[PDB]
Amino acid sequence: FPTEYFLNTTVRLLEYIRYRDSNYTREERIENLHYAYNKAAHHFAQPRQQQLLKVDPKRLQASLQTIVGMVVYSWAKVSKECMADLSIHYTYTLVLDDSKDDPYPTMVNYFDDLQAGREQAHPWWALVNEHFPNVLRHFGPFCSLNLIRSTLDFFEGCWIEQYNFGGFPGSHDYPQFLRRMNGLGHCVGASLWPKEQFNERSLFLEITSAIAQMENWMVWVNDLMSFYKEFDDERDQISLVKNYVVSDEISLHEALEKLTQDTLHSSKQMVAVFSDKDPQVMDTIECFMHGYVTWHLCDRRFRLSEIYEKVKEEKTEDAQKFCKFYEQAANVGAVSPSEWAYPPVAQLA
Amino acid sequence: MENFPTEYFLNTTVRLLEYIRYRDSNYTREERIENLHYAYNKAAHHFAQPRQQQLLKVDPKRLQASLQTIVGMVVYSWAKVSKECMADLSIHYTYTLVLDDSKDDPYPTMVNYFDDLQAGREQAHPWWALVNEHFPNVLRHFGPFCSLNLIRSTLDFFEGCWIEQYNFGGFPGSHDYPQFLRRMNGLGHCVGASLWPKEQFNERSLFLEITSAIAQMENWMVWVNDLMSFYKEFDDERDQISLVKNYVVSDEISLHEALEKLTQDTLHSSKQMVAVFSDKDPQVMDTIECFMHGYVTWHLCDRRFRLSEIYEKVKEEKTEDAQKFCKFYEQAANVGAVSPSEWAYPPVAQLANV
Repeated sequence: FPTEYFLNTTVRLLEYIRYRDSNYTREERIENLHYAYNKAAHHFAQPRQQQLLKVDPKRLQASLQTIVGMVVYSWAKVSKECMADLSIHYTYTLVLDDSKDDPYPTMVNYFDDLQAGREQAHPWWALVNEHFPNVLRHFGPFCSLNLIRSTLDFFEGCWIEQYNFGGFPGSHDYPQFLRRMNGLGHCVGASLWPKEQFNERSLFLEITSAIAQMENWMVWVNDLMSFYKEFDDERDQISLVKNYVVSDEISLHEALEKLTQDTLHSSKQMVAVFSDKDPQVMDTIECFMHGYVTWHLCDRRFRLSEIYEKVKEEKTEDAQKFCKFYEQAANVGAVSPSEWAYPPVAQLA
Repeated sequence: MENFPTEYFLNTTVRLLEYIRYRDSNYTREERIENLHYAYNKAAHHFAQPRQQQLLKVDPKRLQASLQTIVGMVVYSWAKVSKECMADLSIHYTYTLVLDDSKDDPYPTMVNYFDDLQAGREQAHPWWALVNEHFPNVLRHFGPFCSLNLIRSTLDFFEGCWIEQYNFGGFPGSHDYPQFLRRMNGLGHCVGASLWPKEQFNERSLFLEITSAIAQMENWMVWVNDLMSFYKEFDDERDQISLVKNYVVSDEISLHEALEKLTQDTLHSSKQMVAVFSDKDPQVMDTIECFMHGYVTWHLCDRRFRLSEIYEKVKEEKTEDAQKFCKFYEQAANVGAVSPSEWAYPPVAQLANV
């Protein structure tokens, strides 16, 4: 694992986005983490949700905790209710990402049932659409449209992913098409602007620009941070990086390099465009980038904890700034689940 | 008025037509006329019904002209699908083109979009009421996967038109904006996925090919449309936004440097289309190839793009690129230059009046 560059890329990333301390205290996090987890936990524990959502309890439990953490840490400026409803929604998506059930049969009459107002045949659709208003009530019409499309796109993305296809060699457009497809980019980018805080019309241009730019920043940062939990214990898996290799016929290094260039360029442009815009907008954007990063560093799912010791006692200009940031993370990001994730969904169910 | 890069334009177009192998086909003029009239006739009767005439606010002449340009585009590019499929897709793409004529804020009509959708109540925006009501006639020709693609792309397109009412070319420095917008309103996945009727293709057996075609066709189709349109938009002080114009504003580069980017992308895209599908399933490569040829012919033949003006200005020039252009142009004209009196009749308005 080329930690040398993995650590260089990472440093520049936090430097570009202006990584630093927030007035978001550890106590405030625990307060939010628990509120979001608690509402979401009661939701998934209901009989109907338990029945239609075929998920291994331990998996549902772990997915819910990872998501609540992602939301509470990145959507730092929205209400607790908004954090909770968004946690339920993104937990549905992470659960669909892991499903192995063929969609085809249940999508045969999708449109006619949609148009007729009949419950969808695919159970995931039946639950998500029934719950969707709980999320949409926090946004104006434009932002709501963006969340709906993004989730529909994401559904197709998971469909395509079940084929574990990295694309034909020479199909240069496939990698990013698939990533964008299941990256929930416009869902994340639009869910950052609750109508109780932002006026969708007054800031139409700002929000639309955020969605456009945040879509790529978010997916790319997630790919870079996930390069470890993936390059290590893979599984014939496909990924943006593993697809660049197969489709653009390049080396794993050339690929990971291409990603690094985009993530940095994307970070650079985020700052340039929004630094002089509405302070509230910039603030939400900055809080998301930093929180999203804190989330990757802290959450076990990405095992960035292992990438610690191997460099905690070194003397580099990168591997040394790595811990500085890493520790700032833990200083407020390292929180024991026992402090918020309880009781277990299974117990409530 | 500056100066249209005629030389450069001529060169790119010629390089374009070669990379895709622009050449004659067994699709005859008489066959085109049968399809043109068939597609137009069903669509014309469709838009002439009272409900459609009432909910679809469009100037009659504009609608007449839009339908004719769309029927031509579909008949020439979706050459391998049935007459019915050609007719139903003609209606769909005419709805999309017509929405571009509206200046009305969608906001008020989208406030309750999701709840009305989930509950099965007719949508408040008149465009959605007509489009969704007609959609099954288009979807019946495709399996579940391709259908999902058409539904998403049309939803993306609706948002794309919403965004365009702001005539926003992007914030200086917002590099991701241009392609975000062009992709939002390009209907790429609608086109790409509509090329595979279930009567001629098995969705599940060709999943990987279709998905790949969708991914690659999306970019080829919009970039080619941008390049072939570059001429008509060049002096259009009325049209303020486009992929190239937005590159200028968002990337902070010259129109020429922006046109260079579109060119590299279009040419590069064409080469990869051929390199990927040349050794794939026969029917797939045929549909793909015919779409690229039909699509290019359409641009060369439809008055909309005024390419006939570039032809005229250089039909006597002894330059190499020019020789090739006029030749290709003449090819297109030989099979695609058909008088509307031969297929587009009677007028939509006449049928609506009856």
